Amino acid sequence: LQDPAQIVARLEALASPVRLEIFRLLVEQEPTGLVSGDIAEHLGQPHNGISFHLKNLQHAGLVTVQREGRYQRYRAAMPVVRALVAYLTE
Amino acid sequence: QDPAQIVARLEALASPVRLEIFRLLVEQEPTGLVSGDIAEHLGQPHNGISFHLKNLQHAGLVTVQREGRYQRYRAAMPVVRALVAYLTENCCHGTRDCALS
Ligand SMILES: [As]
Ligand code: NA
Ligand code: NA
Ligand code: NA
Repeated sequence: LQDPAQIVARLEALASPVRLEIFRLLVEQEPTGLVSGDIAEHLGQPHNGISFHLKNLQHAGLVTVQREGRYQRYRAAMPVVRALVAYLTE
Repeated sequence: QDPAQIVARLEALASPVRLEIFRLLVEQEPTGLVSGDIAEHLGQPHNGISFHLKNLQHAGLVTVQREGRYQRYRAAMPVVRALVAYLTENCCHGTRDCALS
């Protein structure tokens, strides 16, 4: 049962060049993901703005933080991705 | 694919009523529906449903054919498949080595 309000918010989180780039970079970087500083470099964007965009994707569920002790890597949430693909094509 | 066409596609789908119309059309492949039937099923006035179909049509996510009184719409499933292949492209450093099925 997928909340259409959640699907909307995920598509809205994606419908921005910069958020789409972050997301697609994190898909390509599965399953280890990236520190937010490396995302910002791949984007040519200030690290602070990237942290905001990331929080927008994270609130929508499309990106999760993989934490090992204190060390945080952002990852695409592939389960939620696969569910989105199914919602739109199945 | 142009990135601007991709964002436009996501924008068209990020709309509750447009998403409901498009999922209905996906469900009704391959025959599609005339717009009046789409509005009647959703219990909405035709003027708003037609508008939202147009938006999906500009985005390329629906195809349209004349049939008198209304227009028959279909989901353009090759375009939607293309959108999801773009979102997943190069998964796992181009290997595609993770659960995508
Ligand atoms: As993968
Ligand atoms: Na991109
Ligand atoms: Na990742
Ligand atoms: Na259809």
